[PDB]
Amino acid sequence: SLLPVPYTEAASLSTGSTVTIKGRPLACFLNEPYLQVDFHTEMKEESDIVFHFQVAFGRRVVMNSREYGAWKQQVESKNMPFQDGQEFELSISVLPDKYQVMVNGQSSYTFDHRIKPEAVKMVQVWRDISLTKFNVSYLKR
Amino acid sequence: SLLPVPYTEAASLSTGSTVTIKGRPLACFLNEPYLQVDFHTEMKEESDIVFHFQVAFGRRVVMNSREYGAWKQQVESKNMPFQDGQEFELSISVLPDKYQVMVNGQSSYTFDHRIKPEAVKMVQVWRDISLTKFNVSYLKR
Repeated sequence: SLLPVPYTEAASLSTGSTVTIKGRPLACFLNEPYLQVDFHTEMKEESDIVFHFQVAFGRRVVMNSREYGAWKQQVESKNMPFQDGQEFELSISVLPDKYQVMVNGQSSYTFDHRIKPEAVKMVQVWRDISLTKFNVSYLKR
Repeated sequence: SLLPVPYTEAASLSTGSTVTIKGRPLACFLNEPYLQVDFHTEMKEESDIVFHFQVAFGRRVVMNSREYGAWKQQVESKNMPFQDGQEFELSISVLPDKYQVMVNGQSSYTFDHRIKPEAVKMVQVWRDISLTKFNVSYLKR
């Protein structure tokens, strides 16, 4: 749709920051589309990833970090609030101890900080979605 | 780039048909981009897939068919002629007994027919690539 995918935005995060993403899968769930959201330590795509959030629509979600080039301990969830063929609203909130992921207003995943969120310099949203809204909030000290 | 992705084209295939695809991955191999090519029995995206060809760039290729809604026997290859960061040329030729997949001119995969190629009505090319060329040949009887 309107925002380019892959979508890259320079970003800073700290406690109280919220990343809001509105989009739609590009395929029916039977065809197994994916969504990926990566919080990077540099603007370069090969940089470390403080928070990796990857949705296999209709199947599972995997979360991880990539530290000094290497993937760490994978967290796998079978929670699937995303609905086949529907637009979704994703909210990722930076809490003192973890990221909290809301899907269509419902708390759906959390991921404890492995690297301080202040290390983030960039957010990338990609794979099989169209994007109509992307926002990072900057209201807190 | 120039062709829209996901890319869908109505198509017919028989012995001697060649499907030629030129494109580039949208991410470095470290970020594990994908490429998928599906030969469908109808224009509808949920239709059966006579040949499913899915490249996890830098990792593996999986091939399968989806018959009456259900995936059949997966074939997994670790052959990886695709080069990190490079444009690729993919050629899929319909032989009497199998599809033959050429990558940058080199024979790289084959897949025996499970459903007659005459059942194909549509080709879809999608996942994390840009596309500059797509052609189906129609020169043979």
